[PDB]
Amino acid sequence: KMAFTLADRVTEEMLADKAALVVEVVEENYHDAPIVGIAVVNEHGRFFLRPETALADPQFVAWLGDETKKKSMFDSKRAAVALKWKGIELCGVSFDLLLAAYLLDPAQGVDDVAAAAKMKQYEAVRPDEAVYGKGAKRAVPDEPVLAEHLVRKAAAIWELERPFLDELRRNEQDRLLVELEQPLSSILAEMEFAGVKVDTKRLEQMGKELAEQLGTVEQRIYELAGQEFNINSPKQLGVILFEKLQLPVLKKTKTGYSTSADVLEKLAPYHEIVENILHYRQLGKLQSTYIEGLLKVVRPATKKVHTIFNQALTQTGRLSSTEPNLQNIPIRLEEGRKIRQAFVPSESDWLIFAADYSQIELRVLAHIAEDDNLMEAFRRDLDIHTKTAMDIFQVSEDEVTPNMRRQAKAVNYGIVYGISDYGLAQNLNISRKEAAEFIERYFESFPGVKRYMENIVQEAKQKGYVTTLLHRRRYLPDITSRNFNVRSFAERMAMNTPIQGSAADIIKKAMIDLNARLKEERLQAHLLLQVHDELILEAPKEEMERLCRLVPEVMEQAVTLRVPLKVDYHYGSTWYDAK
DNA sequence: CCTGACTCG
DNA sequence: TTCGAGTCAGG
Repeated sequence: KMAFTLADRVTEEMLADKAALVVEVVEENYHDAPIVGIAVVNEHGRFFLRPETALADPQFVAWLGDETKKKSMFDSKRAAVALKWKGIELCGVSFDLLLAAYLLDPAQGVDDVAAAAKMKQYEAVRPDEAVYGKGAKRAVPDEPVLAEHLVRKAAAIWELERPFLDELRRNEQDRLLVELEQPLSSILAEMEFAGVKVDTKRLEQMGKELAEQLGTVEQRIYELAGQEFNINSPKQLGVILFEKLQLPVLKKTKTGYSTSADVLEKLAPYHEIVENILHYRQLGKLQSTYIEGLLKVVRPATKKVHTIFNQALTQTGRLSSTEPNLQNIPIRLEEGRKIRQAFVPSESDWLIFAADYSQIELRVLAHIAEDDNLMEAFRRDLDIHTKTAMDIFQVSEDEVTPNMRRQAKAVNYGIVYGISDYGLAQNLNISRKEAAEFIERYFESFPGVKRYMENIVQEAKQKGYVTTLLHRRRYLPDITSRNFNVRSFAERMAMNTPIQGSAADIIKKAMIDLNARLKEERLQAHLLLQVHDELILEAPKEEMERLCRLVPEVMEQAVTLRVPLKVDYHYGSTWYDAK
């Protein structure tokens, strides 16, 4: 039972200086999406307002934009961005229930108020999916029903604020919420709304040339196979490779023969077709995802793409990026890398500026493990891959070949991801006996790291969770499973999450610090993207000199570790050229 | 819808 | 039998 006022005009008591606020955007992608209703709960009552009314009411808009009028919300970024597309500013958000729930336990996958309410046994609100339905049945219900849902969500936020803040504090996560994630949410809202401009003429031309090349590679594959088939079908491909051409079966999955890139690479001594097939699938992914998929989400009038950074999704503390994902744009092979030529500045005589942390996960490892030998390598800035090579190959620096260094690189990151000798041998296509020795030698060379890996798994067993530098947590209830596979997965998460998660913490704080500096110096430069360990900005060309100093300094100084942090940077006329 | 394959950190 | 994401085509 819950009384509320279904209001048809705004009143003074609706504008109190503390309220739970709901600004409901039901489309998953909130860019330029309709606002279907509004609810306010405060000391004076519970109210529902129509958007057309309240959003045209100068007093309500003033209240929204007034920083001293504090609002508690769930997913404030969604409301903030949807409001931006209507030219309205939302300020004063002092508590975000989505982010609070996310910090308390990312595993719960909270993405509606009812799901957060569940964490505190609060049942006086329905799941969104219950009210709106799913798939083709999805629809906004009749006003009375909508109104009650929005009011119940606001009522829930109102009552849940203190219980959530109280638990965050005993978890040592209250500052993580209010000083890191909540400020970052506003910064991400700005980035999403600004968007990134795309050179569609260039993308469309690339797509036309790619179609041509696909056709050619395709026919060559059929010629080598002696038959036509669907190359994009791992099932049909498997019949061609392992039945028709009788190539060895190196791996099976639950569904059948594996045709993974790793397997096809290993088959190259048997038949040249596998190299053609790998190329074809590369080209096809470029076409389908980064040409076609990208062109579908460009807003035709402004030629911008507006990603959504999911801030409350990953288990480690990272962001993700969707519709489109701008955190997986090709870079490692030159053919794919050219896609980046189509990401351009939003203004004339602006440039793209890209700054990345060098080896942040390995530096975080050095810090947390307190390994003398690894800390000293970074403190002296020795090449960490060449150093590991000297140890795992047992040679002097002058004897380290480029291939040995590449193998050591694989050992250095593999350790951070819990690699076994099997995985390392498969990765490097080397002897498993050898791979096991690489690992044995690594741990003899970096005994602090070995101790850290043992200790963190013990900590996980004892506490039930692991923590990052800035007190993010991930629970690991499988860490004591009797099942080898299940327990092993949890142990590798114990090892890896504090590293990936602490690196996430660091770059998040850098974004907040950087944004502060940019505004302080009245620079026009602004953030466009974050890609886990790098930040991409655009700015008028005049500001490059300043950014060359400002951006890396702010990023290097974000946190102080037991080793230095290092940032590299580049700028140019497109994302491609900022290299 | 899931699986597996390509993409990034 | 190396971690964490999103999108795509095929089935």
